[PDB]
Amino acid sequence: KFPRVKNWELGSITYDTLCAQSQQDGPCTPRRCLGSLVLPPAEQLLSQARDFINQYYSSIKRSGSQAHEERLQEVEAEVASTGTYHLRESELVFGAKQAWRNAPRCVGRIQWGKLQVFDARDCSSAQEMFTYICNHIKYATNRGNLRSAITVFPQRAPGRGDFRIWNSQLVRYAGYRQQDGSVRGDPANVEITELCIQHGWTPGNGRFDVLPLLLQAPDEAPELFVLPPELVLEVPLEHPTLEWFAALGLRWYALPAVSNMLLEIGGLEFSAAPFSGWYMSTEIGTRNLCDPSRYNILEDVAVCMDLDTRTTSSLWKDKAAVEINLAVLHSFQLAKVTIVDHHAATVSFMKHLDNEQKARGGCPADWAWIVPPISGSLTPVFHQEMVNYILSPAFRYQPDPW
Amino acid sequence: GPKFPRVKNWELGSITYDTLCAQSQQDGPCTPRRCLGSLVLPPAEQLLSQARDFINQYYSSIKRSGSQAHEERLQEVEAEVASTGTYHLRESELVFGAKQAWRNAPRCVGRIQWGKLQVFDARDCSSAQEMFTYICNHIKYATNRGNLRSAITVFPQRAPGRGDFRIWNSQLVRYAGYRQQDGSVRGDPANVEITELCIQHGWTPGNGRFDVLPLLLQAPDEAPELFVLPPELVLEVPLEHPTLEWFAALGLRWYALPAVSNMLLEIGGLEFSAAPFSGWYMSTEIGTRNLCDPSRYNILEDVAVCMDLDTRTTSSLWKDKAAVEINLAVLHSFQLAKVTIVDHHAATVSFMKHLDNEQKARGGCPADWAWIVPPISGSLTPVFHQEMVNYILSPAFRYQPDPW
Ligand code: HEM
Ligand code: HEM
Ligand SMILES: Cc1cc(N)nc(CCc2cncc(CCc3cc(C)cc(N)n3)c2)c1
Ligand SMILES: Cc1cc(N)nc(CCc2cncc(CCc3cc(C)cc(N)n3)c2)c1
Ligand SMILES: C[C@H](O)[C@H](O)[C@H]1CNc2nc(N)[nH]c(=O)c2N1
Ligand SMILES: C[C@H](O)[C@H](O)[C@H]1CNc2nc(N)[nH]c(=O)c2N1
Ligand SMILES: [Zn+2]
Repeated sequence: KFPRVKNWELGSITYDTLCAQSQQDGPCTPRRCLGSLVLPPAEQLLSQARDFINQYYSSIKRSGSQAHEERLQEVEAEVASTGTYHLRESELVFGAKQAWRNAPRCVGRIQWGKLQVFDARDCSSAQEMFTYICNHIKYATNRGNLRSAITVFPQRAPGRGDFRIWNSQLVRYAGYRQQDGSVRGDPANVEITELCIQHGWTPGNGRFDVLPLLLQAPDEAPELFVLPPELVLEVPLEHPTLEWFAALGLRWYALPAVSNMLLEIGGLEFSAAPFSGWYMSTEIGTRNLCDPSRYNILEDVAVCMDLDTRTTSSLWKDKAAVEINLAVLHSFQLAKVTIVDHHAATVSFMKHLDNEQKARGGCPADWAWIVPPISGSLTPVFHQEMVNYILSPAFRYQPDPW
Repeated sequence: GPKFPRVKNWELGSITYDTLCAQSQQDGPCTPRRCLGSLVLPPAEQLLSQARDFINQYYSSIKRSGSQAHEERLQEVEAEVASTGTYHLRESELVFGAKQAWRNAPRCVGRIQWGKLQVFDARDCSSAQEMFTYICNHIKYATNRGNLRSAITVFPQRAPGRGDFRIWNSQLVRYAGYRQQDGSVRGDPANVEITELCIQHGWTPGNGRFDVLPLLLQAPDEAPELFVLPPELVLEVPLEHPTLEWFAALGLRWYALPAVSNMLLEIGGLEFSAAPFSGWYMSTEIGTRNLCDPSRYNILEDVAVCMDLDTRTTSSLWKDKAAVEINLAVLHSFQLAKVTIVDHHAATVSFMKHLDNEQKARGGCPADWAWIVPPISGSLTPVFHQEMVNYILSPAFRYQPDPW
């Protein structure tokens, strides 16, 4: 019934009672488990809405109370006649905060408290959209002292199409299908960089060409928006001892800002709702820089480091992975830019567990994404049992708009 | 699309559908509401169908399926059970049965080698001295002077009321963990309880950091004898780092043979309460879990000191560097001792082959991602980008209670 979740490094044993709050079901069944997998009426909305409203006022003192009284009524009315309602600004600030907290893949959750919710539900043109982006980005970068934030664009309509950001991050490097099967720059970004060309933009042949923004208002042809260079803040990557590293001319950006997700709240749905925290050095070091399907620079730096590619058993792959990571870490502390090493980050998540285990008795987590891509067993999380289940409001993946 | 689960490989873009799981006549702990994939652990009428099952499988391996040899051996197992509530496997199907459970084990990257497991029936066994000798033979054979061969030895099954056979020791080789009375431990803290249980039995403990535990062996009911192992028979490997000189000075060593001994092999309903299996090590096992887990031997702290590293802060990345070096140290010393070993990249590359095989053969391979993917260099290995499906199949290894 209620699950025993033990930490193995410390013999400590808890129970998750928070699961029962999950409405939405996942992939696992009694027969076989699919934890590893990356992805997947009228009156019914009134119930999601409802259950979100109880959540809300229990959040503030006013639980099951006296404005919780008639507020549950404005909704009664507004779906009753028009089959969809709108959120009060305070209520939306709650939904964002909550939905991050609710996301079992996010190791940066200790922070869910502090978050800046820009409101754009008054956005009509894609022009206005752009402005909001630059402003989200300005507030969020904060000259290098990064601040977690989420601009929220209009909630999709029963009738019409959607506001959608086509980009899968506000900042990104172009990916350029050369002529020889070859790829120049970020390969995870080819199919997309093609769409900007297709919607008529001047490309480069740069490794770290920052891409422009393709924003789309409902039932309208996507518009392109070249992003004022000054907002995108990037870091050259050097190395505390290897003199030769910055020869390589590797750079990364500061702001990780997801844009292709779907903010689901109180039953309503936000197709654009970009959000941006701050990076964990391994995202930049290990995946971003080393994934084969990406920039894939492991071998390069390994040869530099005069190591031995010839065989796997010389650990050359692990040896480089650690410098590159170590390089990524340095760089930010050099350039006065917020960064979080895996160790430091997982330690605090550990905290967040307990911390929530208190507040709400449990907390959903996707172990495989919670544990770092290098040196896993060397973080605590690796030794902590986790329980993963779906909790509204939360972020949800959505099919690309083309 | 198919009525089965889609399995993508995010590095190569490839897909396959796992249809083996259709045959999981056993339940796991994940349910549509919540997933418990991370949790380390979560006979009258039935005993028939379980064998009914296993036999079908047998007669498939031989591809003499549906035939009269089939139905005759089917009409024989009932004969026997129907009359006595139990049956015995022919020796040929024990050999099959054993390999199938290994092949089935969702947590073993080793499985590329599944068909090369070499089985010693010891179902004739009856005392405990007997147990110890059979076991020696095993080690003897399987160590094979460092050029190591996978092997299992099977001891007589469970019964209606009649003491199980049981090996108390978890592996056939695990170093003593002596609790100092200053709070700490000396040696492997994994094995405290067992080291305790051995002095409590008349072994006189040593006082080093790497003393090989004596072997605790139970026969049916007769409360368990305590046997020691011939020092020449337990191939140890002392550890040096190839470039860094002072490592050998750390006094670290490891044993060659990883011999799981406390598990249960289950086939056709029948339960084999003591039936240990050995393979060979994968660098990380030793060089990350064993030597570095804070719960364990925990050397990371000292090694970084020796590496002149800044341990005051984590942004220095000392854990990772020290770990990499310790592993490089594990691989070098086995390599140089001419003692079978396998690096993590090389272990996974090969799991990925096994998956491509098992797809052709059974249509699916069950796996614990959290357990398949190595404890360092996670993503650096192909498996990491491999969606997997976990599920229970029989024959199977089960975890079992500590006997006390
Ligand atoms: C502030 C410090 C933060 C840290 C250290 C952090 C770190 C991370 C990391 C490392 C991941 C895994 C990414 C991956 O495996 O590729 C992640 C996932 C995620 N985080 Fe954060 N993040 C932070 C801020 C935020 C914020 C502010 C939000 C919400 C607005 C957020 C929401 C998410 C979501 C929704 C995912 C999973 C998304 C997906 O699977 O696409 N994170 N976080
Ligand atoms: C060929 C050399 C082998 C290698 C390199 C290898 C590797 C591994 C590894 C790394 C684990 C996970 C250990 C952990 O993380 O705690 C494992 C688990 C396991 N292995 Fe192997 N293995 C090998 C041979 C075998 C053999 C010969 C058997 C039995 C015939 C076997 C059966 C199992 C089983 C049943 C488990 C899971 C049981 C449990 O949950 O503890 N493996 N193997
Ligand atoms: C293309 C794609 C497909 C897919 N199925 N999932 C994803 C999400 C995984 C993913 C990939 N790149 C980047 C991220 C960013 C995660 C992230 C988000 C925030 C807010 C902060 C931070 N440090 N990190 C996440 C991306
Ligand atoms: C509570 C618990 C449950 C469980 N299923 N396994 C364990 C033990 C985990 C464990 C620890 N050290 C060692 C092993 C066996 C590793 C192992 C076994 C074999 C046969 C080959 C090889 N290379 N490696 C397993 C504990
Ligand atoms: C196949 C596997 O589920 C997939 O590659 C996951 C594994 N672990 C991960 N871990 C983190 N931290 N981030 C990820 O994107 C992933 N991806
Ligand atoms: C909490 C976590 O599941 C636990 O530490 C698991 C994680 N992955 C593992 N993976 C392997 N191969 N072996 C283990 O013992 C563990 N331990
Ligand atoms: Zn599951």
